[PDB]
Amino acid sequence: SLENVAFNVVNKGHFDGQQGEVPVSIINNTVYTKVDGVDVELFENKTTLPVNVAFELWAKRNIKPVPEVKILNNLGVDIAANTVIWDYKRDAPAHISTIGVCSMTDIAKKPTETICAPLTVFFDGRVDGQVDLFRNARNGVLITEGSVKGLQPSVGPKQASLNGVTLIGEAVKTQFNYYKKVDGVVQQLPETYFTQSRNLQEFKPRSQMEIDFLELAMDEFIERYKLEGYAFEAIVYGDFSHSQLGGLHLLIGLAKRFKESPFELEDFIPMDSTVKNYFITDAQTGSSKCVCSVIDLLLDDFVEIIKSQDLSVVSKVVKVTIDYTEISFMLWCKDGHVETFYPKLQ
Amino acid sequence: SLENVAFNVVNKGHFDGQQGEVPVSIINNTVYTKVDGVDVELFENKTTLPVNVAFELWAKRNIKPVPEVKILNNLGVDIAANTVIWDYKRDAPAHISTIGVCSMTDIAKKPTETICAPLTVFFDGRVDGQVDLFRNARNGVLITEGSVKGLQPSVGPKQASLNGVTLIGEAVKTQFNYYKKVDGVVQQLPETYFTQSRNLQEFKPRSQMEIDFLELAMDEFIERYKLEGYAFEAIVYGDFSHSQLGGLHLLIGLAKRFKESPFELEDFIPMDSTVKNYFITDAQTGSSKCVCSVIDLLLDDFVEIIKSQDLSVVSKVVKVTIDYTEISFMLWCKDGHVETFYPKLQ
Amino acid sequence: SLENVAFNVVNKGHFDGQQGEVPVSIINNTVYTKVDGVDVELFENKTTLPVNVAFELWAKRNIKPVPEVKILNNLGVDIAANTVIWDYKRDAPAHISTIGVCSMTDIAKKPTETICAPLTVFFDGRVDGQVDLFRNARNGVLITEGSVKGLQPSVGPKQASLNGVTLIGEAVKTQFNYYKKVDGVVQQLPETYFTQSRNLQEFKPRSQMEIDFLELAMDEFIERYKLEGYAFEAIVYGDFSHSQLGGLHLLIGLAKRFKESPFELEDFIPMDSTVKNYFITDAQTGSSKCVCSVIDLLLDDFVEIIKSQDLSVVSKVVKVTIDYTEISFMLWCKDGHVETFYPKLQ
Amino acid sequence: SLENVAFNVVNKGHFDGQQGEVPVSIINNTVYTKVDGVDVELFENKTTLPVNVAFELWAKRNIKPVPEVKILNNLGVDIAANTVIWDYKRDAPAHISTIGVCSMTDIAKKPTETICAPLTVFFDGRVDGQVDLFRNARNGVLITEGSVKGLQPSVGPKQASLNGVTLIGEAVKTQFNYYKKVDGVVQQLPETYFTQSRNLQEFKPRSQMEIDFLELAMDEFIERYKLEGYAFEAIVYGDFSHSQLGGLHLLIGLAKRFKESPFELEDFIPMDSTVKNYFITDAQTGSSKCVCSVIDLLLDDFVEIIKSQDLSVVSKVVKVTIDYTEISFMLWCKDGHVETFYPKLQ
Amino acid sequence: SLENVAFNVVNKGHFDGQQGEVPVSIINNTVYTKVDGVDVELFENKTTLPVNVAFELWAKRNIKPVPEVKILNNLGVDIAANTVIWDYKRDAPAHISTIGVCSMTDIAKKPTETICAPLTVFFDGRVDGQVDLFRNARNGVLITEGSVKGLQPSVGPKQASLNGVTLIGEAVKTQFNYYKKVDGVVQQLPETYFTQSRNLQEFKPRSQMEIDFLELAMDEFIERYKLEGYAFEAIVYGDFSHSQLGGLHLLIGLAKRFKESPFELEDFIPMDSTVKNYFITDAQTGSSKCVCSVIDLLLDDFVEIIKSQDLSVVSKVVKVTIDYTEISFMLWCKDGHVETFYPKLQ
RNA sequence: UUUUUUUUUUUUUUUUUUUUGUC
RNA sequence: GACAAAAAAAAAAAAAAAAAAAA
Repeated sequence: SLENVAFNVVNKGHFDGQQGEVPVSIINNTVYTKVDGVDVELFENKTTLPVNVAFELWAKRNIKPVPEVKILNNLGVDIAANTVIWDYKRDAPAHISTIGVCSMTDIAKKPTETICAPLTVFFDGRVDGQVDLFRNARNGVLITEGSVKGLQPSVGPKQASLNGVTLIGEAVKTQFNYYKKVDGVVQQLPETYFTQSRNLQEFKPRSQMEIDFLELAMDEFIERYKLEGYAFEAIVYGDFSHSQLGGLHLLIGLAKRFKESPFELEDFIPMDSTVKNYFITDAQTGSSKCVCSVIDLLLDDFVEIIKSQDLSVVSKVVKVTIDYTEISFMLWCKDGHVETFYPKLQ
Repeated sequence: SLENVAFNVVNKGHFDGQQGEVPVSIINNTVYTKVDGVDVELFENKTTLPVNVAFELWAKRNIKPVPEVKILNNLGVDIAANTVIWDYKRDAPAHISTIGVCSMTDIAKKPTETICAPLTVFFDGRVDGQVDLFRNARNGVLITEGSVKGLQPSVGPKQASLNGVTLIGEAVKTQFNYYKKVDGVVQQLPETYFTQSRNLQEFKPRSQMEIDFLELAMDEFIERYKLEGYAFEAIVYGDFSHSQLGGLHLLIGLAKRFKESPFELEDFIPMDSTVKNYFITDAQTGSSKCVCSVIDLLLDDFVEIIKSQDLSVVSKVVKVTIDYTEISFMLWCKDGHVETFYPKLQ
Repeated sequence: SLENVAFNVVNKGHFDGQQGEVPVSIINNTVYTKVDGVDVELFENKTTLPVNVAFELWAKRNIKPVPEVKILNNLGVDIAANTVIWDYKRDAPAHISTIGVCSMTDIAKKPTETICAPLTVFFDGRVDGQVDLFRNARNGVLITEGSVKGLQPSVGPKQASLNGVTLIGEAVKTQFNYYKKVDGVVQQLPETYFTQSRNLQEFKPRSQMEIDFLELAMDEFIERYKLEGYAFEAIVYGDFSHSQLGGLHLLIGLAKRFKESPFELEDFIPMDSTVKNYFITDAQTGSSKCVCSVIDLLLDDFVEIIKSQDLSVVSKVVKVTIDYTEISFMLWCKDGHVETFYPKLQ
Repeated sequence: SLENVAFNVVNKGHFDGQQGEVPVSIINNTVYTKVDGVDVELFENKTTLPVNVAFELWAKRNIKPVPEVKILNNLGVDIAANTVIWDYKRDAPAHISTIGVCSMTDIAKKPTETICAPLTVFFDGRVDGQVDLFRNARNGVLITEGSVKGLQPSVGPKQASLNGVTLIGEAVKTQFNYYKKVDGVVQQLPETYFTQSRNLQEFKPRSQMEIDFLELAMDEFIERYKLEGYAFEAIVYGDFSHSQLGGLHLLIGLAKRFKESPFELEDFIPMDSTVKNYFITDAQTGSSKCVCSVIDLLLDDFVEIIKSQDLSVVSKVVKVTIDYTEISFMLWCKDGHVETFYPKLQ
Repeated sequence: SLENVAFNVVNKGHFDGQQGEVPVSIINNTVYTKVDGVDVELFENKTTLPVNVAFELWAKRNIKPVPEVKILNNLGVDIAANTVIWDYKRDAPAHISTIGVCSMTDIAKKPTETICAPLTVFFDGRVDGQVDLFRNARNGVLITEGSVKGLQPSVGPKQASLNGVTLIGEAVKTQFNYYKKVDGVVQQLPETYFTQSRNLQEFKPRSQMEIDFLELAMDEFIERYKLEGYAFEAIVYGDFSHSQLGGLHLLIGLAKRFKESPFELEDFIPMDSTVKNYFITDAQTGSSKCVCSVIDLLLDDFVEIIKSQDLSVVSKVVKVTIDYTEISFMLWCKDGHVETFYPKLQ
């Protein structure tokens, strides 16, 4: 019920299943509640769903550490089992349909029904009974804090999404073992790189090489790590001398430039994905690029990727598996040295 | 609850107090329900209240024969006791606040509380325990289908509103005895004339003189009933010779004209009142009046009213109690005969 | 394209697939077009879908004679193949998802895809190649204007919906042969009674018995067709002596009463179904029933139905297959004569 | 008038009572004005009130230093006399009804009428003629910058709300004297502590003890101020060793932690209150608590409160008068030392 | 088309003229697109225009360095030739109508048509053929990065707007030469002072005297630059010692005050103009002023303006040509020394 | 061009408060 | 209670203007 959902929201901040109702008014795609005789806003609908449905889904969202929405999307997840994954980037639920959560969007009460068989149902190993559900499920993705029996585990990213903020859990476990089943057979998830999912204004180095990049300048860092000939001047640091911005395809370079001169990032597609496209405008020099493929890879991982490839090719499409999906990079080289290295099709 | 109210609406047409919930989606000030997997419209909010609040009030409306909203307004009724009076003319509740109906709209759970003392609370004697409540109410208006011990009744209109349809009840009783209390003392309601509240396109004569007026022409009807010198040419029949419409202040004359030549009635104030102002445009002759005060008095009552007047006065304002309120008419007389007779201030 | 769709609407009345664009403005859930410099309304969204999606679906609706939406719902039809069935009762598309019509609501480009396998897809035989598509479809319903080789036809209702006008076609063929498949096995559709789907204010009789019912009185019609003991006086003609309405479960009775004195019908579920529930209030006697099931059966079929029942049972639930679905009735009898016969659960 | 109100807004920033009109357009719950031929936004409605009414109330808001809305709510103030108290926390007026401000929300033109008698009317002593109005008012709350003859003053908080800015006035007077009348009898306001109404990101210590708390470490501050055994480890600083956050019920601790490690606060009830509940999620350690009562008490005041308690009780509910209202604290002790002390019911 | 525009937005960040369509849903004045089965917000309508029209104008906005909209407004620019100038301050197009951009807002396809003759069309010389259009235009404004044969250039501000960022371009040329034609004859633009259009929180000095002001104290800065007797203690530095704020009509003083003590600047006319009116409340001392006309003049330019005045006047309104428009200041000399000097426009 | 009403983020009075300090 | 000085509210004056209405 909407009133019970709002009662739970005002008493605990999220749906806990308690009994009780509060006066609720819906007006202009917003849910208001009456506290001491005066309306107080509870939830603003930023989604395409009806405001009551969106409010009920937001109240029933998962407040435990859950995988980042990009990881779920790259695994082909279409629905979640008895839970709602909230995409805080879009302020909307990550999946259109739900299983046993909201009657208006529910397609089934349990994930074992026929309708959910073709769908890749996401199962949480922290909830009891879900491992057995995943075992009998035709298609599914399972995450566990430990090891499950009879299935080879794939270690996921260290970080996980918690209440809209991504963190490496210390008091809580944010590292999950990923399992996948496709048409009833347990798939072996490939060995892949993982994006750190960091923020521009809150960039914090996670390795010694990142600290070296942020503290010493261009030439010192290039010579220190034997990174000559990989065009690190433009790919990472970026070029701001021409009207059209060049390179700057690594989030660490964007953070380094922001630390000395802040710019504006227009995210014309506000979602969660491995590769993010931004409308970059340099406020200091005036350099701007309409679309700029930005991927937040670990600097050590990006260096290893750029060093593990053959430099004696004019143009080559580079297939790198990142975040359980194949990211394709454009490579341009001349005289045995790299010129540009950016994700394909931008 | 919203879902419970919608379930009651879809299973009974109105809130019957039975348990059960159905999926509900609110969008564009409208309440939709999912029947057979596809949304079905339930209620479109035409009020200023929140959509869910208005829907809950509409579901809990009174489906029993209740007095017309004009009667309650003329008696000074502000809010009703444990019921909702729905004004179908406005498609909105007839009162801003209620008692024990809608949690957001309630000012009290019982009419005995202090906050309801200054308000004239509408009581329904057909509901058990409400007569005693009206006894203990400082201000209130009570209707009863029968006699009341210790109280002198005031017989109201023969017609009442039954789910938006005004009718003279035959299988149900629609004549009520009105009792009014102000500051804890019982008031004697004045002897009153009552409007018939008939519709133009569904006009039905209720007396012999009405049938004579509807069937016979002007001169025969004027001669038979001795209506010479009372300006019935303009007041009732109406004048269509000039660019400005003349008279037409009785709905019987409007019905007679519509029977032979329909016109447009632009009701710029869609509400229930004893005197209704219309923007009349005669489609045949082109005569138009911006404000035409139309009162639905029984022709017997109007004839008695105009015959009880003193004709030897040039200008005189007549205070006659109609629908439990004083309607002031303007009476112009010349040479001992009436020239015009219309409600004041139009 | 939205502009191309609006151009097709303003040049042909519906989407035909022509090339051209017109200026389009969307505001307040409404689509406007600029004709001679002034905005002209094109489509007011009464659905829960986005206004552009709803407008595109409405323009691409089926203008050819199509089965009534109730028939499709009773047959278990979920989505339509390469066509849109517009539900004019709800002013919304009859199915949530389409095939190759609108990119927003599309789940597949052709009905042969795996996603459409579990869904019962409506195939229209008048379109070339749809019969072969239905043959290879696991679940599907096929309607044809003629015979199909190797398939036994099932004659449907004489009437079909033509732009919301349910009618018996003379210049068009409105009778179709119905074929149903579930899990790749052709089912034999049971022999059914068919509702006429007539209007109350436009009602026309389709048989001699209906004409006699309309013109003859109660007792005369009862004794002419040997209808004693079937409670036709209350079941069909209706009872208006008490405050609660009695019977009136056939549209023939509603039409007969509406002819002599009109009432109010409040359709609290404005959808298309075999059994329709109304909030009937009588403006003459004041009789009112909160819910009243009205079925538009032809009088001959209803009389055969009531004469085929066993009268020596106190209370019995009658399973009748009407409009390809089992319509359930309550049969109450006493002393070997019928007392009540109305659709159960109301 | 709406146009005059908008002219006053664009010419002086608030309704000053000037004469003149400007073009005004209302669309999408927003008021726009035409300046130099292009529409300029003036006010976007965040309230449940109509857009024009909310805009008129916002323009006529009190621009002088006024008591915080929590103080007015705790005193039982229901409606302000001849002024609007704007709640910047909710972006909505603090009171539903007004006196002599907005013709739609007026219940009376002067606070002396019978309707305002049962309500607690807020009288501002800095406006002339209001002291006498408070003297004759049945229920009212009066604030004055100085003494009032015959009335015992009650000193209020050092801070006051000035255009949404809570500050301790230096060029303006923000410390008022509070007088309350209930049923025509002057009430003696109880001795109470006052919340400082500080912000998390803009916090500034207001005492030497707070300076030591922010500057010193944990053990040094605990030992210097003799605060061992009062559970300052979890009550104040907070615990992050578990997945569930512990304590942190004072804004002093939130400020101290945010200084070293910023985190997320989701205000699920965005209103002004003495005790605030937050959806605190620690971004560094991952510790999150569903609800956390945070009160902005002065550290010296809280030390006195916790040292005035009786430690030899297992479980005890502490009644403390803060901001003219009784704040209920839950006290847990073991072995004669405090274990957990948070506001009750959270 | 709408879907083609959304395709261009999601693929390039703005309309580039690429062919292709993406599914689009418009709901609640917001344009959503479906990628990977989930709706993603592309544009939220902040305008008074229709949502689709506003979205297509936003996509076709000028992504090149363009003059600040205040400059265009002061020059009498009414429309733009084959381009859209976006007011990022209002989040709306800078002009009501367009030329060759949006069929909903077009009044002509080319600036040479009759309807655009009375309007001063803004021509961008960087686009091929626009200069020759400006020569043949009756009324228009032309900006070029270089010289124009036979015309006299009028350079504007060293800064320009690039995707909502006001910057002095280094990798791009942001200095333009302005040409104006009225009634078919070229006009000589007067010598003007230019506002720096700097931000409060990003403020950076552009001269040595500005650095001295931001670093030195009040007395030393006044004594070094011989600014005694011109009331720089109040006009620029401000007087936060009374209930009403004193002076503070230069953004440099606002930035200096904000550096040491943050405050609030309520902009009740959120547009782009030479003189900005603010409802400033000092969060430290409590000094507030309803209207604070703040001009972003260079400190050297302001000093020259205030030193070029005649001090032997009781009061005078002086016309200073700033940003190609005549800004009126209020000089308030008294005994031959300035008491206040503030802009009065807006 | 000649009025009227209103306004302007300056100063000076005039009151009415209130705040002090002294008696 | 006077007294001196604050601050506030409400008035008036000093001087240049602005909007609308008239003229």
